[PDB]
Amino acid sequence: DDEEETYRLWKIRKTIMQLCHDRGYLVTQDELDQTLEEFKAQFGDKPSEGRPRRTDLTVLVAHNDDPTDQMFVFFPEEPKVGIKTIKVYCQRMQEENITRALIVVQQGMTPSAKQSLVDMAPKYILEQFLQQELLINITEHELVPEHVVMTKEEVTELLARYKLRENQLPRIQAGDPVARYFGIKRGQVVKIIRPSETAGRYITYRLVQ
DNA sequence: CATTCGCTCTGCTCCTTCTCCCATCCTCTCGATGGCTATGAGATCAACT
Repeated sequence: DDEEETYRLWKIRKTIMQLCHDRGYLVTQDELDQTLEEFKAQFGDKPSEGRPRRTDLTVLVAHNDDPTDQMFVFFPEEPKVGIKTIKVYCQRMQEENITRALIVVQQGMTPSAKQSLVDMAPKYILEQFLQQELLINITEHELVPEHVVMTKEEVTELLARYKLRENQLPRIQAGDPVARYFGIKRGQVVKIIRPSETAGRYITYRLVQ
């Protein structure tokens, strides 16, 4: 029971570190490859005993390109997170001056909390993940090809090369599992590199909608 | 002043409802559809002078 919850927490942490590394936040190799017994050593083996508390699991990371661009990962203790908890995180983000955070929720989020993530979105970007959808890194699955988020300059070069408008690219939904993983917003473009049985390799581009 | 209570507002199911669609081309035969009589008033303007 605690042997199950500690395994879940470890897997979720591993996936979150992989996600942060793929978003380009500075993540050490040691924490990226931390084993289950090392997790038990650092945080504990009886989360029902409060060892760890899920408040202990919180992560803070900084971007490789700018040490002031920082992101939290929060693991709320309550199963169904309400607006009180979002307000607590908003306060903590305001005082630490952190604009991005991921909120990992065990069972869900209340309608009011969902709307509160929308209504603060320009200044503080809060994202919801279920813990279930973090128990496996979907980008390691064999059906999912390599996704690379493009820079604005690279999109301008793309559109200038093929002489096309953004609306002529094929789309990806902002709610797509992989778009959510990379955290890409409307109007960004993701380069996709996939093998092909007739050319050898093929690149395609999707505009987020 | 820490509840506590009551009241408004989503949003998640489970119906009922309703609207849409159902291979291509070609030949033949057969049935069915298949619509007053007549006398008056009376307005028009084509057309004679």
